[PDB]
Amino acid sequence: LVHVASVEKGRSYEDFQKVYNAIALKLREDDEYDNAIGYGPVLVRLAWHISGTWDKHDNTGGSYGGTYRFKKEFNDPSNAGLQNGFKFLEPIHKEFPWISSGDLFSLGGVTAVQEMQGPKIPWRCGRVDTPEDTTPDNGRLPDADKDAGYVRTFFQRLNMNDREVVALMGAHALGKTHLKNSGYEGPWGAANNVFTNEFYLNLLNEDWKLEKNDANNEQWDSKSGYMMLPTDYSLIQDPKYLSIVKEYANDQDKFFKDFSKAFEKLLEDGITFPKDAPSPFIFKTLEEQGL
Ligand code: HEM
Repeated sequence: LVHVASVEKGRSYEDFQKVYNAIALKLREDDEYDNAIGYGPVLVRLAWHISGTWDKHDNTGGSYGGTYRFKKEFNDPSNAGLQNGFKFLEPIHKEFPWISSGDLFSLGGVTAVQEMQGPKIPWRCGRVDTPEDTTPDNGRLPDADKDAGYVRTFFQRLNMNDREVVALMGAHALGKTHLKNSGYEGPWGAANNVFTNEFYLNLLNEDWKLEKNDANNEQWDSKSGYMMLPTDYSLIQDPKYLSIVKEYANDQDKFFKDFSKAFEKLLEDGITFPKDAPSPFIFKTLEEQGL
């Protein structure tokens, strides 16, 4: 399987910037969502989920084909709760109907990070919608009740090394778990809709208590009212993971740079970009445009 990226006929950067600005204006406006957390977090998660189905072995899955749009994928249990991000994006697509799906889902993730004060994430257009039959089967997304070994193994299928995994994970500073969706309940920290290294700090600074929740699953609870999934916790149990955690706990810039790089890679997995494809775009935030 080869997935060549193909630019939406006749579109340029300015075309993309507009889709970006629309998402952003919308994020700004719909701030009541999930108790005033806003849709940032969920869009970030969505871009990760349409992208995490990839399989470096056979090149199936990944962001390319925008298959989330199909029932099989859309209804994946691991996907519970993502429908709200989709719904957020729907009208945007209606306004900009020539954008491919995979392009839109993934751009929402970039927009979300950047508008939530994260680092700039270069992004590339060119994703093409594929047929319903290219929809990966459910079961490719990772479980949360596991450990570092599982985590390592898992991310390996997506070609991510330890450093990439710890970087990516710091996105857990955003949003929160919801019982009805995954069987976990609680936020990982305090500034849940602003992008910072908070995740590492909490994991290193709080006094976590293992407990079972109402769904009868285990989670690490903190006095401050925070939580950590077993997979989150596993990062301090592993020697290799732990020192990277420490590093991010100490240097938010390092964290941002590594995150940026890992995130793009994650969203660009499985796609082939011809030599004549345009360079990646770096979008301006609203604020940079004075809007
Ligand atoms: C070990 C791998 C992963 C595990 C098992 C996992 C598990 C989870 C779970 C259980 C949820 C909460 C769902 C809910 O009840 O609404 C969650 C939410 C979240 N995930 Fe992860 N995750 C992992 C990887 C990632 C990564 C790589 C990213 C992005 C880079 C991501 C970004 C987020 C975001 C921002 C949310 C909050 C969503 C919201 O507030 O609705 N997670 N993840």
